[PDB]
Amino acid sequence: NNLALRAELLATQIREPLNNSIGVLQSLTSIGKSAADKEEQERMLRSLFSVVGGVIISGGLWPEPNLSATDPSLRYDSLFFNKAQVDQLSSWNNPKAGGYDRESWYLAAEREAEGLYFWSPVYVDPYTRVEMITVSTPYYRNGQFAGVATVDLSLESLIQFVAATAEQYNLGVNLKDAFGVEVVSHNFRTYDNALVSYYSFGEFNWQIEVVNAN
Ligand SMILES: [Cl-]
Repeated sequence: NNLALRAELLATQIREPLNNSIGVLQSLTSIGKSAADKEEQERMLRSLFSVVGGVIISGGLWPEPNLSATDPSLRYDSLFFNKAQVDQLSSWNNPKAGGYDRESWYLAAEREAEGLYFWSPVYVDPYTRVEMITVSTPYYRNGQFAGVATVDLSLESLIQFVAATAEQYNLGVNLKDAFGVEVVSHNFRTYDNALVSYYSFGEFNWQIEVVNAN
């Protein structure tokens, strides 16, 4: 059977997009903390999202807005990139549209300790229309909170990866997020007193239930 062993093998693969997202956020916060000007940062972020792979589909930097600015075009200054060929989108920066500093993935990281990461709920990005989960983290400059960095995980890509990996290991799996939402369910069911192997990535992190596939 080796159910526990195969469930660990699967968990290790499910961890790869997690570690991937953290690593890309570390690069983003390096760019945000740096002295590079806006144009240099745009170039480095375009390059970064060009080289990242896996389930990562979009993300960028969200500087603390200057909402007091008289000129509406100066208040928001996000640097957001979408892997369609990488496109920069400016859509979050028109003040008429509300800005970005009240989004849940921004507020979760706002003024939190550097080095902490935060999960968004599943959502469809209003401008790219990609269904996704976002990991965010704050970055600081001169000891003062400066902005939020984000990486977006494509839900479609994550599902494909988890399900394909589970199938290869002859497993069924349910993966739930920190909000109780079923991110992936592949060939998972219980009957005839089948054992379920449970693995938690953390108290408010992903949870998996694993069964043997027949
Ligand atoms: Cl699913």
